[PDB]
Amino acid sequence: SDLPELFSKLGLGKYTDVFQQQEIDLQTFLTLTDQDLKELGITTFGAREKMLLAISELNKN
Ligand SMILES: [Zn+2]
Repeated sequence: SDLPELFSKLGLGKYTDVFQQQEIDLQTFLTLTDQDLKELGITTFGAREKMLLAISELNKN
């Protein structure tokens, strides 16, 4: 029930190792913004859009 599972649901599975290698845990991921994601190196626009949408959803009750 963690970041690897989430990414698999979003079709972002190939990015799981990027975040793991950068020591990004689920809690930290859920605090990220678009600027942070670009700074993190997620250049692929679509991957970034899906991540932000997931972040958005998990911050809503
Ligand atoms: Zn947009």
